[PDB]
Amino acid sequence: FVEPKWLCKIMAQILTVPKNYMTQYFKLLEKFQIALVPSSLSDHRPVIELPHCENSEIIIRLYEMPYFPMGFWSRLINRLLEISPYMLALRPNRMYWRQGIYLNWSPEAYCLVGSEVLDNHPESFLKITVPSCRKGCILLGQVVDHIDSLMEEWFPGLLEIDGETLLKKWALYSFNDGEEHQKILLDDLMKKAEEGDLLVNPDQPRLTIPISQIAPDLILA
Amino acid sequence: PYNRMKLMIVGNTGSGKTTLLQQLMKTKSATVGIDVKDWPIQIRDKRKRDLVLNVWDFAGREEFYSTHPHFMTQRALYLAVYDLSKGQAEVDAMKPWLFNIKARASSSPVILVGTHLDVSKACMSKITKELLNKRGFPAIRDYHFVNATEESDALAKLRKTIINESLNFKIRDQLVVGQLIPDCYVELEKIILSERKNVPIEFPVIDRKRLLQLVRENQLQLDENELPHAVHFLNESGVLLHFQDPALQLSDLYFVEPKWLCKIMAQILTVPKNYMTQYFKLLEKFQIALVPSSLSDHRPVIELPHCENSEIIIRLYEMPYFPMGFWSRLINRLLEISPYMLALRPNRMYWRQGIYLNWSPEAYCLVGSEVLDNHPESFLKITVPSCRKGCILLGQVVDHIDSLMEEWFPGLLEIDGETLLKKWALYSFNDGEEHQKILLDDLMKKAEEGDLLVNPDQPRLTIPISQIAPDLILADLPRNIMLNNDELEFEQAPEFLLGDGSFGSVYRAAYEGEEVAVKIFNKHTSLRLLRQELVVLCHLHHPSLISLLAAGIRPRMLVMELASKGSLDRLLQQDKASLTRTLQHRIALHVADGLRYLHSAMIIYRDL
Ligand SMILES: Nc1nc2c(ncn2[C@@H]2O[C@H](COP(=O)(O)OP(=O)(O)O)[C@@H](O)[C@H]2O)c(=O)[nH]1
Repeated sequence: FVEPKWLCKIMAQILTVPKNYMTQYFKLLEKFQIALVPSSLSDHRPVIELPHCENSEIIIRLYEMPYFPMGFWSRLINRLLEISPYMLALRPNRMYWRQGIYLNWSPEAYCLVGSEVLDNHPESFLKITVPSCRKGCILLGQVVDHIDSLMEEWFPGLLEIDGETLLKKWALYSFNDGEEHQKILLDDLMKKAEEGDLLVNPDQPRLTIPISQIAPDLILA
Repeated sequence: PYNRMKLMIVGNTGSGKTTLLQQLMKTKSATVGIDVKDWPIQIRDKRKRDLVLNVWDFAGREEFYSTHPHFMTQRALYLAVYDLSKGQAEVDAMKPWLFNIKARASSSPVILVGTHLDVSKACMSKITKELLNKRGFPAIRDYHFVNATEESDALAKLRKTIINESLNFKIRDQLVVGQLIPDCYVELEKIILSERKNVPIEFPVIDRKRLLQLVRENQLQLDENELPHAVHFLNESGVLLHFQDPALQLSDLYFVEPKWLCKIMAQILTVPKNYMTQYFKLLEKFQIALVPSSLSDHRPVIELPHCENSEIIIRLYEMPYFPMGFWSRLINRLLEISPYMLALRPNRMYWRQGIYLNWSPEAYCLVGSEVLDNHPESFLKITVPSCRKGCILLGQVVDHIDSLMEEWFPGLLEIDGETLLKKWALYSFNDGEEHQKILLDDLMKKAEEGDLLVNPDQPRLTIPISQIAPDLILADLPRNIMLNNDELEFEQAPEFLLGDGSFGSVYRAAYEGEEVAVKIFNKHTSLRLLRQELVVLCHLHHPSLISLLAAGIRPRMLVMELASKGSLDRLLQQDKASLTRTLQHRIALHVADGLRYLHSAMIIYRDL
């Protein structure tokens, strides 16, 4: 491509609305993240009543950052496009919006990525919900690796240590027996440094939770 | 004589309703709720029949549309105001309202009223007299071009027409305006009207005990067993509202002054610490609770697991418009009450016009509005996988939808016959690879039950009717219950091989090498009730309960295991000596075991 302003203008033409190169046109349209148009996806979360409540049957992980990068969600949706299967096949149900994917195989083999806003926090979050079973653990591993790879490949400045690091990966655990709520949030690096043992324990050490059912990507589960 | 009838003032937003009403009653701000009132008409003719219309100024704004079909009854006259100013398009903008009057109250008059005559376009009578007269619409009986904000000869003629057209109602020659009632009913109505004044304004509700104290405190001779009939009749006339249903905890509270209830209920759609739980219960009864309205109206992208026309089952439902609160009641009805198995909670992705329950990649169910090209009508496409679990879901959904239509919107099924509701079934002779599913009306396929296949002009191709409409052929149930007509030796009706007790049409025959009793369901009735019976009896499976061997479509019959000695009634009436003490105890034990199993599954056998 010589005279690049023509390529860029032509590519941005369809976002406001050579018969030989039609297939190449579409290929580089996907390379620009235009193809299903990832932009103009109604921006409105549709109500989703998940099958599993109870804090001891789901695994949550957040991803905090001051804002979502420009083309963040588009590249992520494109990257997560059926490239994260529970098994090693079956195509899962998918309910996309502008900031989520929600692949769903079964009531115990689902995966919901999607922006979630919290009270008294101007920052942005990327809550990931996943069932606590084996198939759930597989999905969580793939998704975290995919997200981390994308960050390291496209947005390196969000990981450069100065050190708040501008990107703090949380892990929501609940010592509260699963019945009660308000999941205590623990920075991931601190839990990584807690690999010396195989359990997490509060001020009252009669309670305990295995780090597998909190962050099964660290312990090889 | 009961001189009282409901006047309902329908219309679109912004179009003059409360101002027309203020000038109709000579009683010299957006409506919230339905704003009930009542004006008495002292007719000065020789027949001085002093009648009292109670008006219902329906709110035009869309967010309230979920609660309106609860307050549309048959014994009522309708107005329909439509703002002449934006002529030639405001008439085509009120066809949804008229279609809804047609669905709910199919035999009630409608008096079209055109406001805003001061500004401008009076040739809107052309489209009113051509397209709006008889083509699926609720029998319009007058049309006026009136002004508001001032009384004149226009409003005078309009008021006299409302009066006249009211008195000559005559549903099947009944003359609603002058029927007879027990005197105790009108006495009860007068004491309620007096109680309207002596009650706290912050809470006008009255207690059933307070009502009992009131009816006793005066000479009203209404017995305790008579009160339900009386209070329900006053409900129909729009004096007081009440809900005798025991599913709610409201039957002790009798809503007097209904305009307060309606306004309070519609309060939350724009945004007494004891009755909070009852408040929420009747909030769901009005379809307000998760608020089914304001659900973003935008279908979210859904990439289903299964493409290929030979692996999914589609059914449409065509109608000119969706009724007012249609999708709300449907979502509420489909709320986890249709499980694939007989347990597991499924994934759900609601929007304003869909549900999409989803268990597994082969056990999903997607209901939702789907619009087609070159078709101004509305559709209700249902997608479902072709497997067994899919078939179960499709049966439940169709039965739920059909029940809702017959219960709430009867006018959408009344045969004249286009019927205003044409259920399609999308089949594809094209081997599944190719596309453009040929659509076949369901009644025609029902008439094609003589065979068990569908065949095109080129009969080398064929498709079994199971993989098209598994609710007609008995395949939606679990456990294939086909009859295998070869084994049967049934004799149609010789006045012989009869069950002997004439309980139904049950005969006697031999099937699978054993004697069996065959109940012949075949009659003028449809296959709904047959499916209802078949489901209940297909998964109970207890030794005390009678077990079903098979069922069959041609002709409609169901094959039950034969009881050798017949009913217990005949045995005790004619063979009393045969009952030993041990035998009596065994009969009692078996019946008790049946009741125990039935109550385990939360079923009440009632009459035993
Ligand atoms: N000038 C004029 N204004 C009218 C006429 N009919 C209605 N309006 C206007 O309509 C408004 C009333 O709207 P309203 O019926 O209360 O809305 P609704 O409660 O949603 O039905 C008033 O502000 C009137 O000015 C008319 O014939 N002439």
